[PDB]
Amino acid sequence: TSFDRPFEAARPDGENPSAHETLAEGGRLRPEATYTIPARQGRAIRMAQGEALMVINRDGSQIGDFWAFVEGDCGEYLSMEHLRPTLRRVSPRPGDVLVSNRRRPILTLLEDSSPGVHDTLVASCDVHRYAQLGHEGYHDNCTDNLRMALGALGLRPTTVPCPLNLWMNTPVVEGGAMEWRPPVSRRGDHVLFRAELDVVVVISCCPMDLLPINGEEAQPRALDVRLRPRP
Amino acid sequence: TSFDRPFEAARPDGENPSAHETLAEGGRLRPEATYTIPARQGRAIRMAQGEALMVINRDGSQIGDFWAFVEGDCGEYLSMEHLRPTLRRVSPRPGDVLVSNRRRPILTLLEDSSPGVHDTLVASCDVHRYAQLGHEGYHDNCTDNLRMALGALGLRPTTVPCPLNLWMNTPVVEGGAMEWRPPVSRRGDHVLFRAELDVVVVISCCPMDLLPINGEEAQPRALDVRLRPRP
Ligand SMILES: [Cl-]
Ligand SMILES: [Cl-]
Ligand SMILES: [Mg+2]
Ligand SMILES: [Mg+2]
Ligand SMILES: [Zn+2]
Ligand SMILES: [Zn+2]
Repeated sequence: TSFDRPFEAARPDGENPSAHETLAEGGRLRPEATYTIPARQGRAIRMAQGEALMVINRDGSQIGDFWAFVEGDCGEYLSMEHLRPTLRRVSPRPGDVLVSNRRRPILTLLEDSSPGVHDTLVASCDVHRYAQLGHEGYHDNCTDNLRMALGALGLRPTTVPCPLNLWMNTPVVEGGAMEWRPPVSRRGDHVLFRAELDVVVVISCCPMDLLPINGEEAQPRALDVRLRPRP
Repeated sequence: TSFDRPFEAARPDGENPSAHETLAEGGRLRPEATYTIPARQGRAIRMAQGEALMVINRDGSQIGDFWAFVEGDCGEYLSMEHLRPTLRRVSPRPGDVLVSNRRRPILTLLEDSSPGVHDTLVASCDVHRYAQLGHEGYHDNCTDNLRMALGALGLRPTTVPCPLNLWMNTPVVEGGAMEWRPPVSRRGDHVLFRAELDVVVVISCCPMDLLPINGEEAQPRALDVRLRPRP
């Protein structure tokens, strides 16, 4: 879309199967069954309050862009800029209550088998990022994956929140620069979240494949999820 | 508003003179004249592409919450989570082009007479923050100031972006904690921004007055602004 036209948080800039495939009807997963979010794509997952969701780094080096919205109101969402002052920390650890843009609990991070490195600072990739990196034509991207995954449940975001970039390792070094590093996750590492409200979670398997880190571009792969019922 | 009702980015939670007073008609300041944004309040300022805006820490210790929106489209705005990966830095320095949520230039930071400490990580204060700190009844807050200042020009935001928290000194220390510190600004310190598009800037003189740092609460004071014409 030409920049003379207004920005539209809900409008995808292109298409992939995220527009039409859902993990299960209504995003309501069967409990204790593993589902796979394909490489380069996003999916939405409904959770009832008290349920838990495992997100598993299936192949070990993949970044997962993670969002959560209140059921019935995409205008209230897990909010990185509210998360940080509430915890007085840049990124969450197991036991931390993660808040919405109303500063109320929306999720609790319960487990993290990795060394605990994640990024809360960086926007989701989008077509403008790929154009800036030299790419010709459409590139799959996390912002479009969010839009499509929500759209497949009949939902439209009114803003694109900052993702929680699961397993992304971009530390801030002395002097204020952000330094690209490879992930420190390993195959099978997981995080576990508990829903503190009824929510819609969205996860995008980031398709970034144009940024050499330590001599090699990322190679987009899938992520696994598994829902645990409320006891 | 009860949390059973949806979040509304444009709806103020209370009132102060920001709802009805503007610095000048339409936010169009007379060039090279100093205007004062009162303590605890916000104001909107229109800028044409190529104009510059000085923001002056009138009394020296005040935090200014700063936003910018594209003229004609509050859905496109100066975006902290896009600013950071574009600069590969946590906070901007003079010479840095600051981008919108479309990753295009919206402002350039031209000058900063302070030591250069600002925060891009923390949400604007809101009624929920003050309730969490123990406050009874309405408290002035930056999120409401944003809403009111835009409303006084006939504008309604569709999301509350993260502010740039001018002169806020909350460094991230080894281990990942954020540490409260007093500002390092001095009386008369300024920043200068150039508009790279026609924009609406909003500045809130943060009314935070309940958080003791180094034994003393902040004491909200005013901020000064001055517009420079396009040469
Ligand atoms: Cl766009
Ligand atoms: Cl609210
Ligand atoms: Mg190679
Ligand atoms: Mg005292
Ligand atoms: Zn991505
Ligand atoms: Zn404030």
